[PDB]
Amino acid sequence: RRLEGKVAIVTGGASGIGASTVRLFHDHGAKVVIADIQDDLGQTLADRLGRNISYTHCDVTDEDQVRALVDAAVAKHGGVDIMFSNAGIVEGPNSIFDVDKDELERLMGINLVGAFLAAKHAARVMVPAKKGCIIFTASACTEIAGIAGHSYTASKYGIVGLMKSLAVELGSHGIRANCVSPFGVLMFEGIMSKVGNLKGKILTAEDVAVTVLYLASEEASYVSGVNLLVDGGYTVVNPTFINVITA
Amino acid sequence: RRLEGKVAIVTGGASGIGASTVRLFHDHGAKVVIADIQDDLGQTLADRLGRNISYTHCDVTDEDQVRALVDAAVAKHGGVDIMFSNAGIVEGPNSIFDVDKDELERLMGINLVGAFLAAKHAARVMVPAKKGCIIFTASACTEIAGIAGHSYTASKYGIVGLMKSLAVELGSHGIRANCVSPFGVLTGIVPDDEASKLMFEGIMSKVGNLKGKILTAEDVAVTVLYLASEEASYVSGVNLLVDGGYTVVNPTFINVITA
Amino acid sequence: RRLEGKVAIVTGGASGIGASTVRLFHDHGAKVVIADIQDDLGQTLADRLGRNISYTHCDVTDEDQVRALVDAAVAKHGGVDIMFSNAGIVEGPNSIFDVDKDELERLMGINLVGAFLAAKHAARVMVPAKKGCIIFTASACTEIAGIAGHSYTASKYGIVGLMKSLAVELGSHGIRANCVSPFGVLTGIKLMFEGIMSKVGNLKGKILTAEDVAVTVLYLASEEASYVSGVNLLVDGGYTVVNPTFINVITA
Amino acid sequence: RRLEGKVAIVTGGASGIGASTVRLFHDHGAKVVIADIQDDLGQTLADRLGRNISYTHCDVTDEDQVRALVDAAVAKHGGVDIMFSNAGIVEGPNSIFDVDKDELERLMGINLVGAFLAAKHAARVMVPAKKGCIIFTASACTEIAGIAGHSYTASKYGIVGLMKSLAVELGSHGIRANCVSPFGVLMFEGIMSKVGNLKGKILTAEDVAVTVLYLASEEASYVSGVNLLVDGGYTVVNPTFINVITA
Ligand SMILES: NC(=O)c1ccc[n+]([C@@H]2O[C@H](COP(=O)([O-])OP(=O)(O)OC[C@H]3O[C@@H](n4cnc5c(N)ncnc54)[C@H](O)[C@@H]3O)[C@@H](O)[C@H]2O)c1
Ligand SMILES: [Cl-]
Ligand SMILES: [Cl-]
Repeated sequence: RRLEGKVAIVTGGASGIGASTVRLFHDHGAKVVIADIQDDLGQTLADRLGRNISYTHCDVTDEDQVRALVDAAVAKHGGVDIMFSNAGIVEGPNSIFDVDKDELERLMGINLVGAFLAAKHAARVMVPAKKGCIIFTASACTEIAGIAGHSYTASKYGIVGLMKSLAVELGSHGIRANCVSPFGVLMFEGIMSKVGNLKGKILTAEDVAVTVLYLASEEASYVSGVNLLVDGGYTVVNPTFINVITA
Repeated sequence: RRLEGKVAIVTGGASGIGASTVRLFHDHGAKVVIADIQDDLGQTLADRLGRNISYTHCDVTDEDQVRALVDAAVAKHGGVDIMFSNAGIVEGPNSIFDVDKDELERLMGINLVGAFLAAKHAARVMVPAKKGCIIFTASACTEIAGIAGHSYTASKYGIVGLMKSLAVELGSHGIRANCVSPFGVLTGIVPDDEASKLMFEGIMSKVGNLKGKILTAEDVAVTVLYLASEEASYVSGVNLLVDGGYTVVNPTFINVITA
Repeated sequence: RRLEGKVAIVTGGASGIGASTVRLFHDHGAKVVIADIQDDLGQTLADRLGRNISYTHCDVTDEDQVRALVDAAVAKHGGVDIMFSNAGIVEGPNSIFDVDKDELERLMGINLVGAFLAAKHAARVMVPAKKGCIIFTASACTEIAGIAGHSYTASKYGIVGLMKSLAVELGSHGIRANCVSPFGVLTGIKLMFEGIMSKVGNLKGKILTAEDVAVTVLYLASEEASYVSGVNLLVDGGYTVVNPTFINVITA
Repeated sequence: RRLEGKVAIVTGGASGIGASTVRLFHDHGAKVVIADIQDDLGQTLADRLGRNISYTHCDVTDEDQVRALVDAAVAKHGGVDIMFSNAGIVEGPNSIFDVDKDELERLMGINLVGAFLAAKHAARVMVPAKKGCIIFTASACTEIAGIAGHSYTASKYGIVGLMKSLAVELGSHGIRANCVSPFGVLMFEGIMSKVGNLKGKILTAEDVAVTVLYLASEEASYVSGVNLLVDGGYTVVNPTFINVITA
């Protein structure tokens, strides 16, 4: 009901948060182009959900695959309303001595260059429509340390800067750019229930997906430039002091 | 719908943003008690809105009125799910030479002390329930200067500090706390002249970064609905700006070089 | 001697951070008016330091006392170059059920209302001179929760907002306004406290004292920061940038 | 003389802000290794200044040169106290349609990958010394839009993220990590005087160097994790609104 008639591309959408966002976008009447490099998962999901969900293989590090992905969406569906640049790779907390220059440049290619390209070509076709919404997947590590590795946090910080620069530029054309910075997805929930600030609730892929839905829906028509954290308050506190003197 | 069976108290709900949230919360099936000091506006709206909408006069600077507001709401409905601490007064851009120690202490009492009290007694009844959501109305001036007066911006900065410390404290009980920072909504700030309205909105469209839509009270209401909905079940500690990116840009540099 | 010929007023300057900044400003050649309400401590410091240090009793809650403080500094010294609004009262981490409306309004008067007044009358004499620097004492609690109480946290946040609008307004007259946000709970803290320092401080091997915070104010007030305005400069050893819970549960 | 006996490496130190910091570091009694790829400027500068200023050519995108830059510096002077990771390239305000994947990757290598490497090998040799300070040159564009290009802005956000996670990790070894984010230093002064928020004063390289001196001095012994802006308040205001309502 909320996304009726809208066309959304979700890179990295064959699995996890992107797949949860694809299904929820499908439930709200959006035509969704699943983009990923896991072709069996992507094709299986796009067929199971039905006629308005297609799949397109797209390694986001190849600008030509990306340009073609958006161009196939405009030809097939008339245009692109939503670009959910979610394709990335994740590393947990590490040390600066664990950073390998080739691993670093690879992560930067998927995480930062991939977001750059997915934005450029979403912007390429959105600008003439004088409509459009771009949502990147950052990470809660954009507002606190100790929950991701050095290469990962820096790539996600760069997405936030890209998101704000796109919000100002594409704002003149009625186009919004936003981030969602989730906290903990990929025994594991027991560890999450111990570290979360907001106790009781566990963070799931749909939880992040319904937040992307908000940012992409007309309900957030005036939300732009925003890196919306979904962390249950994890990033606003350093409990070390309180633990040493109250526990 | 999204708020069905939930009980929300909305301070400042007799006009503007608070009233738009009352109507929207009402449309989504919540029991809503309008809390305000404009008694004609507040009472008439709650009666016209219907059965699930009550009114309670409450000057938020008076802790006894605030304690009573929540206590009678708990008696009427069993508990409080949502507290939208929205009551406030606004100052436009001014000079530090215009601040009068009384006008400042008055501004602080309504905006910041009211925010503390509305949260204190909302937590009083929410903590035992192990459930609840508290939402404060801050201001876009909490992330940029040049769009509000000194006392007003300082009160809203203090609301943000309060929101984040409540997010940590009440988080142990499954209770969420968040802010909304709107950017110039046509409201009880602006008088009722259609002229005074079209001019406020027209300049807001000029100064706005995101062109092609105007920001209204209902737009802010739908974000409060999001923040209070279970759809934001893991969103806490956040000051969500609704400004179309106004606070992320200083266009002076680019303007000077397009000569 | 970085403050040669400069005249600085330091509210709350009879003790702690304010006293360390008065001494350091004195060492750098500034004429300093100590402003406080601890008259025993306040007068003793201004006399012991020497000829360029006077004292002026001033409750920052009283606009007439503060208006006199600035007017006396102008009378004795020609003008005001630096206003260090340091006067405040402190709360550690607490619960919102511990907040008393009268105690809240008292803290707000000293911490926030006082900062406004010291700025209004510092601006009063700085603007016609088309120069001046106003520095507030905020707190590291302005960037993280859990290291100050609700009332204290909100008052220092309000100082940060006040500082930024003054930075915009007073910038047009060549006047800079900045905050310093120390890690107050850890400043100048026995083997109990030494154990707590190692556990809670992020930058290990070092300790924060009042003298350390004074030199950051010296930096912020000197000409070394001629283009530094609008800044909330933390002196916290990086405490506010990390939530170590996650790695802690998974390293055990 | 605040830096007596301290050893500083300054990448990008043959010109601009890096050269200004080299001279000031020289005046405060530091041994400085000028690191740059402008060999004529860099070698001439290191010779003019004297005994305590040497030169080392170093492309920061080449980890082997960077690993060598630190190792030759430790060999010559005993250790590295200050690492001023200043080497970078600049992009002005532009459009997302102007970003070319190869220019994007080139800028990213110099600005961000250089920052990772320069910190990694400074961290390599600082950690055993249980002392040390790393200072990155970020940018005012990390706190406001409209004053730099998309690729540059994202690279500088990434430096800030790197700095924050390094501040947490290397803090355990008594090592500090901070940024400096200057505004307009790289006809011209009239534009700066009318775009600046703090009127009456103009920002120069000498100004940024003394802020770097502060951050590198022991006067800042408990400052870590900070991105210190030197912008005269430019990033804290959007004056568009007040302009329209004043005349
Ligand atoms: N309208 C804008 O442009 C804008 C922009 C940013 C932030 N805000 C914030 O939105 C908040 C809500 O105000 P609004 O914009 O909806 O205008 P409004 O005047 O229409 O509504 C504010 C309500 O608070 C009530 N109020 C004043 N003092 C009170 C007290 N002691 N106790 C209880 N209620 C009291 C008023 O009666 C009013 O019904 C304000 O706190 C304001 O700071 C507004
Ligand atoms: Cl009324
Ligand atoms: Cl900002």
